[PDB]
Amino acid sequence: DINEQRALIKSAHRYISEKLEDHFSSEFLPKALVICGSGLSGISTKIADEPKPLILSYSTIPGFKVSGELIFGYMNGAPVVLMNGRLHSYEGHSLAETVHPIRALHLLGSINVLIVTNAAGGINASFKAGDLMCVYDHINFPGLCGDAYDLELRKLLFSKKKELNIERKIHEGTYSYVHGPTFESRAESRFLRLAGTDAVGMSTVPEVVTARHCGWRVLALSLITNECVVDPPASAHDENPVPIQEGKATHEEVLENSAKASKDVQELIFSVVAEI
Amino acid sequence: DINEQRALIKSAHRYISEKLEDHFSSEFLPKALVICGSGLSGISTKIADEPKPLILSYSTIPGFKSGELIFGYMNGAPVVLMNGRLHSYEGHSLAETVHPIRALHLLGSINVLIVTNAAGGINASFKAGDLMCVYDHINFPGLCGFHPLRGANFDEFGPRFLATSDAYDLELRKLLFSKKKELNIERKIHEGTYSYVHGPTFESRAESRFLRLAGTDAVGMSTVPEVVTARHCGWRVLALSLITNECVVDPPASAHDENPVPIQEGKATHEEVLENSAKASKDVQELIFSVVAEI
Amino acid sequence: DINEQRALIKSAHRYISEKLEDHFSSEFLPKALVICGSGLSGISTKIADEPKPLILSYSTIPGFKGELIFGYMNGAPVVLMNGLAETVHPIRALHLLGSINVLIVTNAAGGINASFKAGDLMCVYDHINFPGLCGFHPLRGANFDEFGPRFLATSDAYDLELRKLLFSKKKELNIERKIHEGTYSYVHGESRAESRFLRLAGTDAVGMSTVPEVVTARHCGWRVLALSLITNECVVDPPASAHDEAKASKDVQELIFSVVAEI
Ligand code: HPA
Ligand code: HPA
Repeated sequence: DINEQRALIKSAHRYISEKLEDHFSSEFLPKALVICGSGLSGISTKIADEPKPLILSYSTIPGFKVSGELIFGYMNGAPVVLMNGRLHSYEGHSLAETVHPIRALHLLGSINVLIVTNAAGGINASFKAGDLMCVYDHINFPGLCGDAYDLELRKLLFSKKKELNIERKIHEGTYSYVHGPTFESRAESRFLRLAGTDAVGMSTVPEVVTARHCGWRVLALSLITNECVVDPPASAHDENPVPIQEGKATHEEVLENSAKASKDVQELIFSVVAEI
Repeated sequence: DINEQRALIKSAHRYISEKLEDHFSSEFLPKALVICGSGLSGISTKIADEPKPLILSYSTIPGFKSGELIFGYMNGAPVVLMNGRLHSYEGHSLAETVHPIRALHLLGSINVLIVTNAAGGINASFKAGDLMCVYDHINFPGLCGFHPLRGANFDEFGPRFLATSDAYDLELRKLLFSKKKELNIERKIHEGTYSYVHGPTFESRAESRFLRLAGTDAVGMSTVPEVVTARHCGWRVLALSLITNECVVDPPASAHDENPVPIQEGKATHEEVLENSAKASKDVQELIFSVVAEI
Repeated sequence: DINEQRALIKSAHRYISEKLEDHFSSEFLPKALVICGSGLSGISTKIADEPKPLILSYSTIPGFKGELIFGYMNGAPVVLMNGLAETVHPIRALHLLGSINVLIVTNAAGGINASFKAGDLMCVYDHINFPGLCGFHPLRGANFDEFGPRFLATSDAYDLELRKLLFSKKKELNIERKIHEGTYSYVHGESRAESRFLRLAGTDAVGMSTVPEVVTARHCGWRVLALSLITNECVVDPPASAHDEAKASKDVQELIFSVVAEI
């Protein structure tokens, strides 16, 4: 509640460390935490089968909530943690419950980089569904009412795009974190554009802030899954109106476009973790 | 927490359903819920006298909370009147504010929400006494965590992720202007963006200026949480704002101005809001009375 | 809940009023409450030694969470509080004395206007209550009707005459430190894009204080004079692209010292 949180963090670390003590023949000290958001659902298959990876369900780790698992293993030669299943503020969870896995994993003392992906709506007018955005700055709107993105890791991400011959666009710009769970209205998207937003999403920024608070480097990659509707709605005086449902955002579209970009995103992250 | 507003919603649904069952000879399936905000306090007198309308006090409905539900026929159509609404600046949560919408949704007949409210004019072309038909909104508190859908999703009502670019039905807005011409109403009816702020303070000049550049046409203290909840239930929405005052947006008098305009000039007041809402009430009454017959 | 909040306000005033009676020979009716922000707490040295000032720790005042200083400075009786319903409970408690008419609040603020430098002063003549627009508001809940209105205007929050007074006192005191007139944006919890957004919204200085106290004082009918100390210029320019190769406290002290004598 006030200090039970710290005991909960210590308790979860005791569990994870003791499980890493039984599973791995040698000391497993992960250097990267990969929050497998959109586009990273299948990167767990890129974990090496040997040494056999350790899979911890959230139900057994103290403090970890559900409504999820931790994967400890080697990817591209480097030891990493993948957390499949993330908590969101719009689901009712508190900010502490959302970033509790990061604070527990930080007690291992070996992780020094957070790599996180998420879906995002395109606010920048030149953005198209299917593009990626490397985040170099953010606006925390919920934090407003109650850099941080490592330059070398961003340089590294673009070098791996060239090395892998990935044709997919990867922009640079600002990511606005909003609470959700509603998609933005037309006037809200226009406001976000005026505020300097390039893409908008409802996750990631709280984990980034906690990761920076723990001294970790951060690399954040947004998947532009849709282009936010910005045009004013059809006037009642228009005899030939554009239907107000045309181009509406949809979770099915977010899911489909996340999966379409997953092969490129997983290849980029797999190449990056070898040089963390 | 999801399991106990579900229990509260279903409990409130039966209490309304059972007393709709005893009161009306023919079963009462209302087409619309009319939130009687500013300009609609008197529309209860437009309810047809037969069949006998049913009035349910909030104090006797589980989960609810001045305040009553009026079940009757208006211009031939069965409706529910929300006479008295909960505001968030009074300390109530958003879940308590929109709980009547979810409970009334279980009647399975309502597919349109008609809601009015008072609003300060941010658009410079707006005058006190004008009306604004809402076709878009800015939910700035929702962007920052003050959202009526926060928490576990009511999967039986709507999707976890809800679009709002289609929030304000076009056919209902055209029907509203069609009734303005039919009734020969000369009052101005604009079409613009409504911004929901928490209150209970009136906006400072810098807050009104910020809302203006953000794209606001009129700023109010209610409605948007109910519109979002109704849209989550799949309802069509017709929102109508009453421009009760013109927001002070010019920067305040500077200390080095030797011909300063008094900073207290044109300040907003609750009495001006009340009196302008009353003056426009007859027009708003007539408009909603005609619209309900064609929803 | 308001019933218990009302009793705690009365208890705090009943304690404060009783202590003023025992301490001061002549009855003490303070005319201004001066809130001393961080780094600007040394203003307590500007209170006259005679009559003897009264210092009440917050821990001794019922309902409070720092110290309250009751004394005379420049001949005027004032209250100094050295250091959301909790934050403004002291304002409503002190209002029950029936004498305070002015709130003078000072704070440290980050510079959003590009023309500001660290060390500059800014006289607040407008604010943006971001938390209040979203739900974190000092007046949320049942209204204190005995204190003020359910709906309060904020377009007349920063008294013009009190601002004209401050500027007059700077010329008199030959203070050369620049004093700007601008908007203070209140944020509860910045990035370059966040600082850029504030500038686009009309922010001249940003911080996490002042505004809730200003609203509560305005709800009580007080006049408000707000002064900000620019401690740093918030960076606004975007970060590098992956493709490229303390003396002001005495100045504030002199200003408040000269202002309180002619409020
Ligand atoms: O349009 C959007 N809005 C908010 N969050 C999102 N996440 C993916 N797309 C979107
Ligand atoms: O100026 C206003 N601001 C906010 N809400 C309002 N409701 C009526 N007028 C106003």
